[PDB]
Amino acid sequence: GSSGSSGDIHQEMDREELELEEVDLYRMNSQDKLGLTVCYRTDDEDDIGIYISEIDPNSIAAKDGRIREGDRIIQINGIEVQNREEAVALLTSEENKNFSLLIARPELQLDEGWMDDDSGPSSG
Repeated sequence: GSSGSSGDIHQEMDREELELEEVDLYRMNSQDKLGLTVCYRTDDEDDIGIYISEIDPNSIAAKDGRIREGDRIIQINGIEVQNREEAVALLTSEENKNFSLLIARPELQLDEGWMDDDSGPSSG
């Protein structure tokens, strides 16, 4: 490996409109599992893309990792994944404590809420 990262001269491959969100996690005990399954989609020769297949409500992420089901992972801790297994393998590293996974989240989004419940994230 190479321990030394101070300044990233651009490094992201997302849609020319979509947005990302760096979510950091913690594993106070290896016994803790991300609780976030991944799956493939392909259907594209340009580039597949790892996405969240399942997300446990009671998991490191669930607890913190706002991540959810249907989240397109871009990088893991700042790494560029290129395989499903890896996407998981990385999440299954007996070294990385702070798991900072990336996900593609839309901004603004159409207006279709109307739901009596504490919920409604806004930009700053």
